[PDB]
Amino acid sequence: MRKKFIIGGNWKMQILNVEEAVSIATELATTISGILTETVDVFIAPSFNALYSVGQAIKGTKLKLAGQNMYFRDKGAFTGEISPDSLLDAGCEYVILGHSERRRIFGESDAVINQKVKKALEKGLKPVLCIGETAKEKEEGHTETVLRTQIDESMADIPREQLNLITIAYEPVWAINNKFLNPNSEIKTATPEEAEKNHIFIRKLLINKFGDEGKNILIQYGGSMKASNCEGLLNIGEINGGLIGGASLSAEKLKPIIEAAVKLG
Amino acid sequence: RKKFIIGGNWKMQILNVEEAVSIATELATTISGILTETVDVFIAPSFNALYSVGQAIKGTKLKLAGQNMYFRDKGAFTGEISPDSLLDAGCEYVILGHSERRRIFGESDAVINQKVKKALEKGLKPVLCIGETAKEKEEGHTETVLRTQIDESMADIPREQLNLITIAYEPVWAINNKFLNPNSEIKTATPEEAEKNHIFIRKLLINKFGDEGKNILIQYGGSMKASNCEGLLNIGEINGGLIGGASLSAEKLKPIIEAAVKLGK
Repeated sequence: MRKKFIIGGNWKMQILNVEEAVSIATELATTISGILTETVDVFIAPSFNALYSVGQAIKGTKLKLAGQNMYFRDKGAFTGEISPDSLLDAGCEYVILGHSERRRIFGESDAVINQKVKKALEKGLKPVLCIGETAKEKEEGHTETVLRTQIDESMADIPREQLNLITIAYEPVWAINNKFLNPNSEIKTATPEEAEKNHIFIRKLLINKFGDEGKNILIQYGGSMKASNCEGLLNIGEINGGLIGGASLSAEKLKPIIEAAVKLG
Repeated sequence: RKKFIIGGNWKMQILNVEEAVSIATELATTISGILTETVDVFIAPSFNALYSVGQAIKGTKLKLAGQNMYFRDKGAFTGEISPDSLLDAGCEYVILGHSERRRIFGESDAVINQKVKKALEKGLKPVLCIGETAKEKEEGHTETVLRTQIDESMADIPREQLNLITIAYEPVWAINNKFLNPNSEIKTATPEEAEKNHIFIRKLLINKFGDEGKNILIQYGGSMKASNCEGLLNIGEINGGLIGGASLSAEKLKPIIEAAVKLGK
């Protein structure tokens, strides 16, 4: 009956050397060992170059490993792409898919992301499927249309018996202070009130499409989450974790977030 | 003595780190006994294996390459790999603008241009790939496509960094793939076509860069295997090969390396 949380750390392209990634990952695994995390899963997503060495270093700990992306085929002539099998080889248990940077900077479509989600489930990877609308989309009244389109098309044709492996992360891309992502629009403050609104909307969509299996899909908040605001956000009913950016780059920054999730479970 | 660079692009064909290390170790041993004074050999494993392969082949004659990278050192780029991560793994080369990146994953010349300049700033040797599709070739746009790729991918490169660049010409038009070449007859590539394109590329490089442009080696990036490598390497303006399937084993790659050595005496 206790609230479950997944705290995911997306290291993006911030940790460059394998030695540093392993050092941070080991320090985080050491820190969370003592925290009573029966109701809270914690993963980090290092860059591809460090996955294998990090997985070696944190094997047997409570810290889980994720890829930041993957291709939707197992092997072939895809220069620069990473196979789901390579994630598994490194010990990954999760994979982030459809992150707003993949969608909006690198042009990954819902159809491409849908293929990757289905592949991850086939491979036994737990996909963290990210969705979210830009400032122009929100200001022009398309928040609901965009999020529905992304759910419908990124999760097209998923076997219902595989749905329990899926986590959704909502990204309020409209709130990112980046004129590339949000060229011609005001950049508004991501409030907890907005976050609750969006998470309730996503829950209703998941219920409508999938019924009971849909109630069970955890929705991480993917806006900015740090020590100073994590308790307010994680206490919102339909927020069941966080996909964390800068605050996941050290155990010192991430520990208060994990502590808040544990307190609330 | 004619110089050659023989580059193995493993694409997404080798999934596990252990297999990547075993093949790389076998290849480093294979070439240790071959007199390769005028022939540089590199392999480009996938990102997950770079660090381990770099460890296994440190101090051998086998050089290491990345298949791609981003054009910033660090930042919020989920799924991207920094040039610093390539350097951390021991990479000396990086493949940039490979046809799969351009044509499947939509990398523009402006993006590839930033990657090339970044690679040079970092001291990496870029292998800049160019090439036209079957539609472009059939419409008579081969020269316009290659010139556009050369002008825009190489824009603003400092003349004194230019000796680090290798060009690889890809006859994408010959690739038996309807996604790349949807509405055109797919023709098999010939050495005579290869020579024509390589000579044209040489002319453009001398027109742009004078004597520095004569020195830029041009790899052939079409299908090169034991059975046809000697004929191709034998062509004046072909100074190596960017090798796909035949670089996945020492047995398949050694006769290409041996042909280049024979032609480099």
